[PDB]
Amino acid sequence: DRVKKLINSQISLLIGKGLHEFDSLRDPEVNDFRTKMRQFCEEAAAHRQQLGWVEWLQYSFPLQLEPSARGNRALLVNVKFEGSEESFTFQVSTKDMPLALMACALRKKATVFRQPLVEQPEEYALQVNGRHEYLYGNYPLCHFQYICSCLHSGLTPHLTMVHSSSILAMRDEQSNPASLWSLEQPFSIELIEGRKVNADERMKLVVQAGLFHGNEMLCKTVSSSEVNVCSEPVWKQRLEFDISVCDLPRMARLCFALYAVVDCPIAWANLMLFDYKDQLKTGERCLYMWPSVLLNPAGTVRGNPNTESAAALVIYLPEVAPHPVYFPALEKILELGRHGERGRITEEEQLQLREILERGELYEHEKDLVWKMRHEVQEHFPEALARLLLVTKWNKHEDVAQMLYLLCSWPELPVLSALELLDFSFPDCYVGSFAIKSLRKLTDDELFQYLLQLVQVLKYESYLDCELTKFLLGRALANRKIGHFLFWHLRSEMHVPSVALRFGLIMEAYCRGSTHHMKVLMKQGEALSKLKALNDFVKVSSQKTTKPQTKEMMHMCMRQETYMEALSHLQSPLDPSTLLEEVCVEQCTFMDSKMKPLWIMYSSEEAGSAGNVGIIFKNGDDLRQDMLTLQMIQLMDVLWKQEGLDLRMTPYGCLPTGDRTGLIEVVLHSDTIANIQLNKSNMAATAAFNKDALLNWLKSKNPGEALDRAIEEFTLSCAGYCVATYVLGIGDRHSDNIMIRESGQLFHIDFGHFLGNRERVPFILTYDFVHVIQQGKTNNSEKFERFRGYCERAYTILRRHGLLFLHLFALMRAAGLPELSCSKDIQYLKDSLALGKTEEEALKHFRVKFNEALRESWKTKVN
Ligand SMILES: COCCS(=O)(=O)Nc1cc(-c2cc3c(c(OC[C@H]4CN(C5COC5)CCO4)c2)COC3)cnc1OC
Repeated sequence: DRVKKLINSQISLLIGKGLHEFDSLRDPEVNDFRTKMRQFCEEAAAHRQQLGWVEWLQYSFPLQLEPSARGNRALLVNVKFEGSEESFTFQVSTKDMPLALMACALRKKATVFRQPLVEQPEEYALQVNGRHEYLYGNYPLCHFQYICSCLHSGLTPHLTMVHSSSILAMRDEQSNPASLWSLEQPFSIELIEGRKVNADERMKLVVQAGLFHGNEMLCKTVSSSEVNVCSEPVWKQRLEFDISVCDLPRMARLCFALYAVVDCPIAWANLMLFDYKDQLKTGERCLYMWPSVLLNPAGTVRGNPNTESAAALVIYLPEVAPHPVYFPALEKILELGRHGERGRITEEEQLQLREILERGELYEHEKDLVWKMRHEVQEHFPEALARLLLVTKWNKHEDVAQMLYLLCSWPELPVLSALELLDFSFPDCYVGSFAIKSLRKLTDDELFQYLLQLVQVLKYESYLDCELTKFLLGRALANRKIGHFLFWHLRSEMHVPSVALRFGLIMEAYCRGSTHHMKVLMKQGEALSKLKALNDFVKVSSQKTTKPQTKEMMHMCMRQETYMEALSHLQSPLDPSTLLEEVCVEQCTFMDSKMKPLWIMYSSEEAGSAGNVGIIFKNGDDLRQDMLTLQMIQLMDVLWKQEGLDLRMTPYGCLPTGDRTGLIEVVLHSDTIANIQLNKSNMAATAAFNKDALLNWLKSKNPGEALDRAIEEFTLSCAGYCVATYVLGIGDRHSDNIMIRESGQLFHIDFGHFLGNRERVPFILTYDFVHVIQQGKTNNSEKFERFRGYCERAYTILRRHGLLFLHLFALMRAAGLPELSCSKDIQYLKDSLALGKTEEEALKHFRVKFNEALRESWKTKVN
């Protein structure tokens, strides 16, 4: 009642769109989605409210494990009990399970409190101090990201013994409140007129139209007559396509493009021929067009919401029957496709078929063999499904039904095959559903790794109520970390009108399933809102006065009650495990770059040294490419680690949150190469030669025996970053966008240009880094060639996963990133990974590239 109303207003402020606007559309598809998804999400909320206490830890604090541990040494740990002022430090082994550490902690408590305890270690979980992170399960301590991280930095793990009753009180606190195949006539539409058309009066107006099944044409494109340029052009002409109404596939889309001719692009618009209830569309349609930047089949199938300014093409869909006509039900489809001729071929053609199914464009005769032998593709080459789907004639209902019959008894495919099938090249809904079925086996860790791409896929969907939305919602409601990033990936695109309805509707549905998480995300939004206002202040102030003056005023503004309250005690949007507790106003500042990004520091007494975390708030730039590049660098690190190779990478968080707005994770104890190379006097790193500065800095940060492992960290990370930047074509690399951690770890920042952006980016070897790798010596081939080996190993591991990078980048094309919009961009990846060559041919080629980069480094070594 009063709560229903509050939650509704809270969801509205959270998603950045009033719920009343969904009702105002009076759209039955929108109303059905809201009803269906609200129900689906409320069932997940009820399922969760009754979860066991370990299951509720699996939901809220999913395990953060080392990639090499998915599916021996002395260790010092500090353990306290919940709300106890006293802790206990004790030696454990890296091979010990959390349970042994717990039994240890419980025996200590029994002896200090002089009483034999009722408690068993099974009734407890271990929280990482001041973090929404927990250690539980039968995994050795070294398998946990937190422990493993503490071991490299030499830090002592700090853990809190949390009872099951405490966890069950968290679960209770966070509770939700109380017949077409008959119609043989050619496809046709009436092109009535246009409205609000703005163009050069010297020219004429033409409407190009085409029927598509994804990006493939179903027939040849057709064009209207040339009508004189005016605000309201009138055609009233029938456009006739070469394709029977019975041949129209379920996912057929009618695409329009309006242009001015003497070409000159003005606008475009698409629509689905069948609705969400499978009915073949009849009557008049007003298409509110999107301004063009020749047809756009990949474009959205919903009209431009800016009705007041947008051009509108009025069309008529004919009543080809006196009663409604729905697309045949699956039972009628299987009944038609059931009957086929099983292909029988020679042993010679059997080797030729094997050759092409294991080989990727084909010749016509090669496509006919695949289609002839489709039954054998199902039985002996099921991973060749995508190649089979590409030869299927989508403009012939008899061929489509035969394809669908084989697909409905097709064995589930590996995750890598299923990711390829979500591409827009496979637009059929049954293929789409099959691809989601083979993706249900994804682990939460795999799903997390590919979520950004699966959210981009939502922009290729033709209808709101889809298998991918239910799958993303179900997985979001089952894992709080998936939930968090699903929300932010959707929320960050609400300023984009083509997606605002889809995205707003999914977030509302999500909020229905988690009232508590909605309130938690609102706290995140309240902090971001304040940051925007604070950053606006800084942008204006930085142009009018000195930096000490702007920094002081920034501080006074932060010191206001409203600011101190909104900016404190929130989960980080960059990582929900990270708690941003007390903002340290004195340690906050801003950068000197164009957008004057804010540098916000936090502290947490409960987390200790681990609670000292920073975020960078940046407003003015599109942060989506930075996020993608960094996610690709993190994926590389995961693949390398799975082959036992740790190149000591720094894939720091980067998250868009709003319109040209986002956060970047601060890596503390790091400085740019440019700052270190300044070679300021009265510093511990002051050098005799500028080439010594970076090694002297490493020396002051790592005294005595520590220097040796810092040079190794630098070498390892340098090899990984040399490989990452080359493979991804990261260019415009200089001293101010390369950083170094005190540990020796090198890392890259500011990924605004990738995939060659257009020039093939050569491999880069910088003399200042070769100097450190060589331990400051002129000649140190032992050290240098050990670095080349790290580079080669890293490169050949990525190649073996080349299809994964290709599949994920192809899915990203949906995002609309200016540097990832066609085949030219994916070609850079195919080239840089040398995927068309053998491992020997590719490795030899990488060596030609690495050697060319060494001779280039020698042009600076000569001086
Ligand atoms: C278009 O200009 C690109 C640069 S930007 O700043 O505008 N934006 C940006 C910043 C960062 C990034 C990330 C990290 C760090 C970092 O350091 C920059 C300073 C910070 N300095 C301390 C002294 O007070 C602040 C020390 C010297 O380096 C920067 C450190 O850990 C992670 C990444 N990407 C960016 O954009 C996409």
